[PDB]
Amino acid sequence: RKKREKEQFRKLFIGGLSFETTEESLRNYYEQWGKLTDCVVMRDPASKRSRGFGFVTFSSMAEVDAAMAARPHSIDGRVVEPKRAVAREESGKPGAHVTVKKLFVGGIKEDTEEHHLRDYFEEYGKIDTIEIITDRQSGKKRGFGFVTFDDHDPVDKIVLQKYHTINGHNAEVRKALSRQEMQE
RNA sequence: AAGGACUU
Repeated sequence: RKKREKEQFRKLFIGGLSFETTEESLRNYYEQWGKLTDCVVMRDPASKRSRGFGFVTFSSMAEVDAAMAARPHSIDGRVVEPKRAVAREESGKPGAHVTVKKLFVGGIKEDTEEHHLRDYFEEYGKIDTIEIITDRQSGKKRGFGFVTFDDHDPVDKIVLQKYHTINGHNAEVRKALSRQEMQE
């Protein structure tokens, strides 16, 4: 059980697969960034036709990071779409598979500043913007903000890490989804 | 296109 939990954080969803792509061609491509412990092309039960996506599982979260740092990836003559895998047990939550560049950061109360967030989050990727939300009339800080990156992957890594302490606060960090996006 | 045992 315990291993399985670990490897969930070492797994990439690979979508946009050529219908020619196999486990072997998938494994050949991703082995350039690490040692794979699993690799699967998901297929229709009846037809065995590729569902156009799969998973690869690496030996560490570092090897995942190295693979994602080397996008774009093309395999069997297609640029594919690699994404950190959402666990099956959370893949029915609203918004779970929605890919965004914006992060919601809550639980930061009144003392937390832009620079706190810039600081804490800059190590994860390139930040475009940072907004701390304040009341419209009173300008009282409402205790949350948003960080937008230039790429969705930082956001995926951040949220998957789950626990974050920011300016002495246990923050709630999630994707910042629109109402539309929340219907996915 | 979001997980293999659709493997009683």
